[PDB]
Amino acid sequence: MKPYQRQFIEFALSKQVLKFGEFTLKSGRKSPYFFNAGLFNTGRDLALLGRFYAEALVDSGIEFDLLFGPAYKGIPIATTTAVALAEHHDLDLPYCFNRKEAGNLVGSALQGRVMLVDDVITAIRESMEIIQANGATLAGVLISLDRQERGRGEISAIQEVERDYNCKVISIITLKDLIAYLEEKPEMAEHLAAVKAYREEFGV
Amino acid sequence: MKPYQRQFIEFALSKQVLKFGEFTLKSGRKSPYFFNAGLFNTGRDLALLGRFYAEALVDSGIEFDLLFGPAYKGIPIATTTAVALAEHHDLDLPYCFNRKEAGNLVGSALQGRVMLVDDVITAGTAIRESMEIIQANGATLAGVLISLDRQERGRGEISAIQEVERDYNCKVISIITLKDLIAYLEEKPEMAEHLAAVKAYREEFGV
Repeated sequence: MKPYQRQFIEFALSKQVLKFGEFTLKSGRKSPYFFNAGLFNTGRDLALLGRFYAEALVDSGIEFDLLFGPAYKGIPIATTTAVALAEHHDLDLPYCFNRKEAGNLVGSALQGRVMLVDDVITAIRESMEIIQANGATLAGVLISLDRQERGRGEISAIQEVERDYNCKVISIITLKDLIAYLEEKPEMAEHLAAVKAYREEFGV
Repeated sequence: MKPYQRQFIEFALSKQVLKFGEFTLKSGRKSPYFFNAGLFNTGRDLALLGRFYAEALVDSGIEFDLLFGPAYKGIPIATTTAVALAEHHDLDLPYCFNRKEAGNLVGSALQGRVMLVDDVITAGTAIRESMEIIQANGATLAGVLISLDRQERGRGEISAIQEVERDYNCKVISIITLKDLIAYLEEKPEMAEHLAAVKAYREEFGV
């Protein structure tokens, strides 16, 4: 994997954003790992989070004119990603985010090719409606982890977003990266087996 | 003024946040200048803005445990200020913000001495909302930090910042004040007409 992907995994583990064990997802599915970015809740966590998103954006090669953060979780993420692009990649991007009621936008004018940044896709439909109503284009959606598993139907929730809004979704890391990481850790052999078994049953 | 205050004024001028001209405020007053912090609307703007807030906070000497940003405009301000404190001041601070309606909170637990950060303020429903949340959670308000204190009368005899302070016995600090804008305009011949207009406005409305 790329260095920023390895570092993001280690960062998430250290803050217990990423945890391996026996969990139940929103759906009710039994899952061998959990990812919850809410525990990125200090200035240092925010600083690093923005650098990871910024590195994933530059790595993707996608062209975009504006960074959009969905209310509410997307607002700090877009802010720190925009800072990191300016400080560490010499890229000065307009940013924008929505209010859930009234206009309904904060930041730069919503125009051009829009990169949406958010924590996960299991807020997004609401922000997509705003981007379309303003006549802007979707350059992409960047989230932290692509779990690469079926949603309620046969395709993943990410694939459903891609289909419904004709946009590419990219991620900082994927389930494949988690598995590659766990292969290097002998003490995590038990978790690796459980993750591979989960992928066999629910993976796409 | 301190160097970071002069640099903040230069920054606001460069991004058209600070404009000298003819304007009408929300109160109908006719002002010789306007300050619209919403025009700090790019990543580089956000990066620098956080660094100026962080410098004003450290320079204040006020001790605090958590940064709170009121929804919505305070959320990016608290975020970039927290980033700047961690990256440029070796200070790793919890942050928190509210959701406007179902208080409903995002981030670290709301407790300890809270520094509220926003772009501007005024005694009213918005600020009273943030303060009730802070007190409801059993936290202490260490202060409020804003970008510019216009130092002009509200509808009473005190300024909007004094209203917030005197009505709620809290400390408000600012990156710059009207006094600093006047000091910046001095001995710049190309701004002489604006200096006189600002000074005239202050004589009429300044507190």
